[PDB]
Amino acid sequence: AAQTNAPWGLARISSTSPGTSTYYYDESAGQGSCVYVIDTGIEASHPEFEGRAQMVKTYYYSSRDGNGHGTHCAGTVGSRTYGVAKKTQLFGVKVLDDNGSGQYSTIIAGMDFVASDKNNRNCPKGVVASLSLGGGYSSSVNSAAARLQSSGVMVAVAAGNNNADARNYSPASEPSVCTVGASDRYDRRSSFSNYGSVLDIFGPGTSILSTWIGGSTRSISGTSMATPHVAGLAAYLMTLGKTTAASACRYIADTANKGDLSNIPFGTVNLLAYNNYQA
Ligand SMILES: [Ca+2]
Ligand SMILES: [Hg+2]
Ligand SMILES: [Hg+2]
Repeated sequence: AAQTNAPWGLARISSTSPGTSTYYYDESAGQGSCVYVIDTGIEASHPEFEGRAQMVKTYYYSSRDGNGHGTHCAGTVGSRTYGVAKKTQLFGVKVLDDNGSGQYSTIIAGMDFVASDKNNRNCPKGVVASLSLGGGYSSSVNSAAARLQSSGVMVAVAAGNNNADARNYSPASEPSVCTVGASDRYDRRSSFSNYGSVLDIFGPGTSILSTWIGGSTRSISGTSMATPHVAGLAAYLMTLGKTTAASACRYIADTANKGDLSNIPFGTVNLLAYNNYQA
């Protein structure tokens, strides 16, 4: 299939070269897989989700996304127009408050929750978890991510927006998970993107158009925007049977666009998510 005039990030992900505008992809579009979006929540009622989204857990008074970025993230994962895996199932887990904040304790609980909950869902093709959040190093937060990963869920997490080494950030510093850095339209590392040996891959994260609360759309930037591209790509490949939850991150890196990025400091991988689609 082909999506003309797609958002830059989607096109990038299906091209060996920057500057294209069509998103090529397999019609299967991730049907059969499930992506948990651990964020501020999801405006499930957004027409872009086509009823493929559901809230399954909140740690606050309401299950609603009063922030928007959670909706944005989910959109990049599997919205009709803005998503990578256009036919995936989305489950929102509200660990962050309407201000976009959350306590380590809550975030951990949210991870333990997905590990369990997945057992009651029908996701024949696999389970993914997308975590566009983080903070200062914590061994417990890291540990929670590792458990989730070991439970059979493909865990994708943002590298952080400090323009620093991701080693001092959690759950970014957890080696067993998939740490995602940001890239811009010109194949440059995103100015704010964290880097370091702990990163596994880069995805598009500068000026990302996607869904927003109130049934609208919005373009924002961050390693937070890149993460969902990877989570989406993972769901997509899983339904294709190319890879499993345990080896997805490595499969993505193996098959990535190599050496295309600029502004990549020595010691950081130079790999860009790539779907390798061939009509
Ligand atoms: Ca890793
Ligand atoms: Hg987000
Ligand atoms: Hg987002």
